[PDB]
Amino acid sequence: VAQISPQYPMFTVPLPIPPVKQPRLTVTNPVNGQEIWYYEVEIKPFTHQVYPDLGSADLVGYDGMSPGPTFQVPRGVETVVRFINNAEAPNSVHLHGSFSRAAFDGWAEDITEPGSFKDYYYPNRQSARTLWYHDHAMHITAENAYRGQAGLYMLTDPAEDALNLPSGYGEFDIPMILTSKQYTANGNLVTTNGELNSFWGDVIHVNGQPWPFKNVEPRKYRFRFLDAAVSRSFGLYFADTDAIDTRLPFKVIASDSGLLEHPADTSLLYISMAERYEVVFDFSDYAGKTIELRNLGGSIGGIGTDTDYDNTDKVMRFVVADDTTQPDTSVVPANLRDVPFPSPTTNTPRQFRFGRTGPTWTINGVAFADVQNRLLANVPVGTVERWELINAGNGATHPIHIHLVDFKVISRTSGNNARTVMPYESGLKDVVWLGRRETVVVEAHYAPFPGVYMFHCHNLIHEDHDMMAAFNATVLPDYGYNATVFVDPMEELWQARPYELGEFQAQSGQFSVQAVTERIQTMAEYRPYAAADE
Ligand SMILES: *[C@@H]1O[C@H](CO)[C@@H](O[C@@H]2O[C@H](CO)[C@@H](O[C@@H]3O[C@H](CO)[C@@H](O)[C@H](O)[C@@H]3O)[C@H](O)[C@H]2NC(C)=O)[C@H](O)[C@H]1NC(C)=O
Ligand SMILES: *[C@@H]1O[C@H](CO)[C@@H](O[C@@H]2O[C@H](CO)[C@@H](O[C@@H]3O[C@H](CO)[C@@H](O)[C@H](O)[C@@H]3O)[C@H](O)[C@H]2NC(C)=O)[C@H](O)[C@H]1NC(C)=O
Ligand SMILES: [Cu+2]
Ligand SMILES: [Cu+2]
Ligand SMILES: [Cu+2]
Ligand SMILES: [Cu+2]
Ligand SMILES: [K+]
Ligand code: NA
Repeated sequence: VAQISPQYPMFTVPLPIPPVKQPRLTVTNPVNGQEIWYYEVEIKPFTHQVYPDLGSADLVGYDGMSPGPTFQVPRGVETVVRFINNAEAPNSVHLHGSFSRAAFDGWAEDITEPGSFKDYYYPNRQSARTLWYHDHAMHITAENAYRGQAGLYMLTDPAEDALNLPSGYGEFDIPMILTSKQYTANGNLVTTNGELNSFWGDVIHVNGQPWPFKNVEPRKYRFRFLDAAVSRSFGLYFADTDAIDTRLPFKVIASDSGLLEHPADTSLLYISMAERYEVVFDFSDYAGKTIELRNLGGSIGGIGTDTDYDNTDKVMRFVVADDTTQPDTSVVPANLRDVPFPSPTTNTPRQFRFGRTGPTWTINGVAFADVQNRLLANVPVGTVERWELINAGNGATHPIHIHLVDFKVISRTSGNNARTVMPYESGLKDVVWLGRRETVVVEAHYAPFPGVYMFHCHNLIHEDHDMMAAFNATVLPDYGYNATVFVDPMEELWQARPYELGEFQAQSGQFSVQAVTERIQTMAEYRPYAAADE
């Protein structure tokens, strides 16, 4: 249907690459003698000139940019991030893909008010993967994410680096953060506020830029796809502009939780909100050609319900040079890793129905606001469970996300006989797309940390109104590991604290080296991640 947003100069602006975020300090952990990397991120308003001949757009971002800066963290290095609210509305930061403790996970009620900060303590122990950090504040997640609060967080491993995949952040390893928004006649954003169905957007962005281009050499690139959109799901394919409907082969090498067992040879990649897939595309057969990254129409080929607009079939263009300036020393091995699948279970699956209760998006008829009814499962730590995730309806779709865990996709059924499990769903995931009339069974090890955690649809409009619930990963009273201060996301020890902007700017008072060192060393003495030690 007709584009609503003003006409944009398609494929004229280079793909931006978010800068790498550097830590301010390293603090010695008195428990293990190891360095903890400490970072400061300032959430603040800013403007950006999106449309060259109109006015600017009003954004609110991590470090006053969108996307937020990219984290690059080696496995085995703990991190503390001080997220400072210098904005207009509350925030709650979630590191999506991290088995963080409950009070460091972005629980939707665990908010930071403007004029406060919160210290988040992250483990960085899981398999190498593409994580992302984003806002999660109750009922305002869609607008906070839409206006800029999302960024990438790469967890690295020298063992994965030994596979010799295309490498170098911004060189041959390229972030591909997808969003879908709508602009006013004078080039500002159309707010998501008021939307209760879905906010599709008619302008496709990569790394915050509408319909960009990038100059590439005729060789292999690693692309890290993230769907950070409010409500748009995608069916991605590549085509030569000389044959714009002919899909070009590529390889999927990783899903939400890390590498697949083997690369999946693919010409069409379904990707829904909060999913990450890493692709290697080989431009060597396309020297001197322009390759367009495109998006399926027909509501993602009948899997979705999304509205399609005049230019939502287009993502970006790659302009391929005639030769390389350096040899392509990269490869995609046929064997990537032994995926650490959970033990199979015989426990009858738990059922969760994603639908509506009057106008509200619900789980088993419950809204997250309903404190009394929203705790839908008690799961003893160490248990494996199958969850049967049911979309009975034809009128919407739901990418379901479970915090804490990685899971195996066991099965997909479709009431439209449309598809089953996709080859790139063969590994470990933390989001799974329930297309029209789809039921998916997932299998997860509820481990290794006890606490109250969220699960929800990741369509941010559904999520806010109000399709989210909780589970409790439970332990007995003789379980140790300081569990009594780590199970409750609202535990007073880990709450947000007020700050004065002068002290932040001067790096004085509670931002002094001495004050930060004492705070982080005190936090480290509680040993939040010890139950994951190997
Ligand atoms: C989620 O699960 C955790 C358990 O993994 C629940 O925490 C446990 O709650 C019980 C009952 O409140 C606590 O036992 C109580 O201890 C107090 C203090 O000694 C005592 O006065 C009571 O008679 C009772 O024995 C237990 O200590 C606590 N465990 C931990 C590790 O903190 C938690 O309540 C569940 N959360 C929700 C929201 O249901
Ligand atoms: C659970 O969390 C508590 C509280 O953070 C941990 O207890 C703390 O353990 C630290 C060691 O990191 C104790 O510090 C000690 O200070 C004394 C001097 O006062 C010094 O001689 C020792 O060498 C050490 O530095 C700290 O006092 C202690 N605090 C309390 C209130 O007990 C505890 O280890 C954690 N337990 C687990 C199972 O994680
Ligand atoms: Cu998320
Ligand atoms: Cu998450
Ligand atoms: Cu949904
Ligand atoms: Cu969540
Ligand atoms: K140090
Ligand atoms: Na595979």
